[PDB]
Amino acid sequence: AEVYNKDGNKLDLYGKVDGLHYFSDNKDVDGDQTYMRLGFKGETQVTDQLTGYGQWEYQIQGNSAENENNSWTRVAFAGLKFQDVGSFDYGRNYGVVYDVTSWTDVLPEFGGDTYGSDNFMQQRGNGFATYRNTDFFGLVDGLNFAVQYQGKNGNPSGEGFTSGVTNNGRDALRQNGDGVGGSITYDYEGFGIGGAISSSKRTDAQNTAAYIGNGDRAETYTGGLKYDANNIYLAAQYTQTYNATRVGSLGWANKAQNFEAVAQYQFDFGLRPSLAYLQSKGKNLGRGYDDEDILKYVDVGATYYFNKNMSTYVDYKINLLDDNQFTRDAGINTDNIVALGLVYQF
Repeated sequence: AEVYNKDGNKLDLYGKVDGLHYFSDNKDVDGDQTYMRLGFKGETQVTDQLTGYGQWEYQIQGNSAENENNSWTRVAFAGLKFQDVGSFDYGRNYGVVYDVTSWTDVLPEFGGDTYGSDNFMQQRGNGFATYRNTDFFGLVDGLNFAVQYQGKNGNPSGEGFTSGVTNNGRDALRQNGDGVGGSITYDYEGFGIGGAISSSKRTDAQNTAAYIGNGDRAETYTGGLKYDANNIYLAAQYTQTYNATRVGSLGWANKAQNFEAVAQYQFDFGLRPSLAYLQSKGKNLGRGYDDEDILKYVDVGATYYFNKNMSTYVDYKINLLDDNQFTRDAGINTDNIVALGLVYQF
């Protein structure tokens, strides 16, 4: 909702409450999953060509008792945009690989989980410096590219570490050395085609015997396709990764091949059914694991839109992973899940 628009400054205050419940034989995901998100997007006109902006988004879980608080910052960044040249922003933001993979992250509840948060340059993460050029100086409609740098996020401070520390340090599964990446997308009418590449130094804390997938750098290569017209949405992405994909709590995959596909239709009366397939196939994993499925599921669901502010959905994760030693060791969910959600948003 735009709550302020005066003398060239605009402020949009937005959010949602998702009354949400999971049904699953897996009791670690089963039960109340209610949550809310809040955010703001602000923009200020500096000149006719130059605009400054900032965005912040926060998630607060609504499913805990009052003696605890489970909340986090999704994004927080400030930036400058110049008409027909580009933009730059810095902060917690999305990695440029997400420019392509976001195209299949459109499912009612699940999806978008061949990668995670704080996972090199694949999704949300800290310390992104992002440069973007839209429409190639305004001379090629629909063609966009981006180049991104990520600074090191290392070991926690004040915990007795003698190397690799940063002020905002964290556990090794969520660390990263310096990284660089890029994306190109082209959209003509309904069609879209895109590609992205990322390369991040891996830290010493990540390259210990306690984690599978030791390596100097984490690399990702992504291609994507999209069709979005005539009430039909189709998209697919394929990603090859090296020492970049987490294998639950075990560490990372030496190599992984990720694939996601989605098909959706929008009825006039407000119903939007969705069908999707995701898989992540790991190779040469180490410790005798060899080749294993990290993720494999079919997602069938539907959303009903009452209007732009109220909707309800059901999403059914038909989980094709089988319960074995590998998935047990990594703590990967192999059970089906049904989600039922009712969402108010502004």
